[PDB]
Amino acid sequence: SGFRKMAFPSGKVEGCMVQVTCGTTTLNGLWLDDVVYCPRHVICTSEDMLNPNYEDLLIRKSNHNFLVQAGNVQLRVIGHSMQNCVLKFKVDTANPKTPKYKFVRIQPGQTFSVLACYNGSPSGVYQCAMRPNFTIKGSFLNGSCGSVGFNIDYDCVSFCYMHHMELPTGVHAGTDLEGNFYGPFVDRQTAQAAGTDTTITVNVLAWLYAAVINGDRWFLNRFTTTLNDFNLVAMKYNYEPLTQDHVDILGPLSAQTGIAVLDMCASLKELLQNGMNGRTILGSALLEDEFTPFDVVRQCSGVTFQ
Amino acid sequence: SGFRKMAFPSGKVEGCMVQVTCGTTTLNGLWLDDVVYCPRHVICTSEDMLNPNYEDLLIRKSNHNFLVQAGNVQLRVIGHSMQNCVLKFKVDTANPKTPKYKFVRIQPGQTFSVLACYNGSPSGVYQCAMRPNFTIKGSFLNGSCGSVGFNIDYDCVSFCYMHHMELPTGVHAGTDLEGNFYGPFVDRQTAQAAGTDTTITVNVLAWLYAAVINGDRWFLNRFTTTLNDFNLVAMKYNYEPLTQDHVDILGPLSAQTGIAVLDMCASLKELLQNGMNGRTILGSALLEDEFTPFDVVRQCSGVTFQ
Repeated sequence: SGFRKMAFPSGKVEGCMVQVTCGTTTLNGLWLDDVVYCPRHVICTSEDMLNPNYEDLLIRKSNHNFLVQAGNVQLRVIGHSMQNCVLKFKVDTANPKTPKYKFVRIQPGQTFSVLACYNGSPSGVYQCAMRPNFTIKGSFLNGSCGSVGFNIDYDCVSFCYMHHMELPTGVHAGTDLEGNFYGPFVDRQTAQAAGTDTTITVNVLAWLYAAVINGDRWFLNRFTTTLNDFNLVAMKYNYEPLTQDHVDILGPLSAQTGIAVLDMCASLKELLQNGMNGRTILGSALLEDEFTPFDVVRQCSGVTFQ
Repeated sequence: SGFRKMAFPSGKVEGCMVQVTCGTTTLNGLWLDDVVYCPRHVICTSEDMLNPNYEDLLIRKSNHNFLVQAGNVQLRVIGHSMQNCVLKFKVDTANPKTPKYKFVRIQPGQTFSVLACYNGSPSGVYQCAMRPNFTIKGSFLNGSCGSVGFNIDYDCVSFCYMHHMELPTGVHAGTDLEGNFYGPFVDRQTAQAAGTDTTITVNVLAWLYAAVINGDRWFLNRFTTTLNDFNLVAMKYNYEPLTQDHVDILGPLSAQTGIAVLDMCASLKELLQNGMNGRTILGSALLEDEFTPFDVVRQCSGVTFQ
């Protein structure tokens, strides 16, 4: 038993991290088959990022201006192209560590693991969520750009995130592996508005179910509610609205615990209106929204990968 | 910027996890050079666990009574031996994936990454602390035994923990890689008492320094205290005593932030008696004690490994 914020094992991703250098700028790239992917602002100086013309900056660059290093190995660059906000390098050698992989654009509220990297070398792994306003609250210092987020299904790595930007507010923004930003952000050093950040309601409910499975039950109440009644409360507390698709996803947890989804919504409603009275749930004094219903099921059945 | 509970990259350890079966009981083992390590209770049935005589139970067994699977390949056991509470299996093949490694017995309050495993396959990775009462609060379902905890220093994996036991209270207990239990626990399915758990004070202070570095400063004040009066308040709230060794450890964080250790303790003293109201620190409503001072420095300067 017990419940932890768990990341996927990162071995398959470590073998794809490389260092990309262009002039004075070095950041992380992703080496799969014979292509290397990296944020396009590798071609920028600090002064360029205030207002970069990426097409005009890239035209000054040839294949040999890009230094791609995998461990101690130099890769030979034999072609380059810009796809949205990522650069793709055709190299001499296919990565022999290439796992089975897919590229995926995830939805707000989904979770993924982040392998934070500096100079092509892994530093740490953690789990996090795509917020409803398409930012993530990560841990990224200077040089972490090009670090990637992923999920794993058995033997297949689903890449869903490449880090590009810290916003002046301190939250983080990036792209999918086709180089399209999540959200309205651009790769430019300017003030950029993220939306109001709301709480991922279906995830909070999944974690309440996890709590009941682990013996933590003080918040279960004598009330029920309706979807429309709950959503009126949800809107007041900046919770995302709950839909029947969400109720359906929670089905298996409902069946295991014997607690109907609308009954657990009434417990959540009462927690939103009355607070937690200084009490804790699964060791947390706040309502946690970084576990998907799938995350909760995985942890409570012990699903592996290798 | 940003601050997260990061685990070490787990690739070096994933390549050492095997599956060990003995009759009806399967758990995880660690394959280093030509040896597989695993908990000795793999030779127990559920009934045996109530009162095992391990020497007698092991004598009933021979080198071929053991069943070691690595991925799909079967390993050939040519020998076995019992070192304290671990079994040492001599196999035919040295693990070609053996990393540079060390066995280490850690101290209470130190932290490590756990690779949670089932049937020899990694499921997830998370960071945790050895509590002052020598338990850990992990996420361990049936079959996770033999999962290991580790740290990484550049290129050398320091193995410090192997999971053995879930206590009746739902916390976890295990050994070092020589098979000596942390704490007063034994590999027998009985009621077992763990000490009163205290909060790791030096870690809470480290995390407050992390919060300042990251722009969260509201809890600061121009009060003070000496070491001796802080400790009067410290327990009274079940906090571990602070020693000069601890003040010395926090020196570099003190120098980076311009906040004297004793002044940070005076901020903690104030926090313990009035709470945090509805206010948070680094997104948390409680005081966090699973970051060591070394953890904070690692994350804030971006130390890599590869």
